[PDB]
Amino acid sequence: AVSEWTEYKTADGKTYYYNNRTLESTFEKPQELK
Repeated sequence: AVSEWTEYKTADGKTYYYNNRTLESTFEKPQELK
């Protein structure tokens, strides 16, 4: 499927998903991402 949620993981131990829906990197794992 098309991943509109991009996986960015910083060594700090934070996975921030960058999406063009809010133009925002969210630290909440997308509930639709499966």
